Amino acid sequence: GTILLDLAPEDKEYQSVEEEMQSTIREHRDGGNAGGIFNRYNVIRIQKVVNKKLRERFCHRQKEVSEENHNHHNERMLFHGSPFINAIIHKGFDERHAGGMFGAGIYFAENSSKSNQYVYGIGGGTGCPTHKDRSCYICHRQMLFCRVTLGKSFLQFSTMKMAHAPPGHHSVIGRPSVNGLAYAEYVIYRGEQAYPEYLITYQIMKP
Ligand SMILES: Cn1ncnc1[C@H]1c2n[nH]c(=O)c3cc(F)cc(c23)N[C@@H]1c1ccc(F)cc1
Ligand SMILES: [Zn+2]
Repeated sequence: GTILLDLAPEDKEYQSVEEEMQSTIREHRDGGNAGGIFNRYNVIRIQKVVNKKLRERFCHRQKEVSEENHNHHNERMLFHGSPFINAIIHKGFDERHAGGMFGAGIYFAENSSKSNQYVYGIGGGTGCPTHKDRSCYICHRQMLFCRVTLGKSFLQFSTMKMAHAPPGHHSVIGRPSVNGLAYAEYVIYRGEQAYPEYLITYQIMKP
């Protein structure tokens, strides 16, 4: 099954992942309601996720997408927050579990703070299980930093609800715009198009 390999804080790989997590924090339109109020995280640990079966499905799909995109799979490393991270690291992403702006897909953010708004559910739900606080500064949260095969992407500023990527395409990118999205989002419609590469355990920090 799945093996988690702990990254040391002195490793350049650990440092690269933390830097991407910290530097992509942005100012949210809800004032912190969903994800909590913070300017930085406290990273507890970063683990590499190893799953032979998930890797095989991912690599198989990556080759199909590369062939349909002029031999370029076009991967991006993107964040994913979910109260179901334990199932994802064992079973992978599953599009069958997909109100989304781009329809029935699997969603990722390039801004870690956007994925953080989803760690405890839509709008943060009732927050951490122990204290029922969306802004809990004690409980450890988890998010994934994933390899996402975008292939030939379809870029949009406004909502476009679909069941699958458009013909010939492999993903949908929602870009920010005035009167549109605040931050980008990336959507795939096949679970095998993402690999949950890193598992980050963290706390948000009180300003
Ligand atoms: C609530 N939910 N369930 C599965 N995926 C999600 C959300 C989501 N989860 N996780 C992320 O990191 C994320 C990063 C984004 F840029 C954008 C996202 C998400 N939108 C998703 C969304 C929001 C409302 C909705 F009705 C359906 C889907
Ligand atoms: Zn708590």
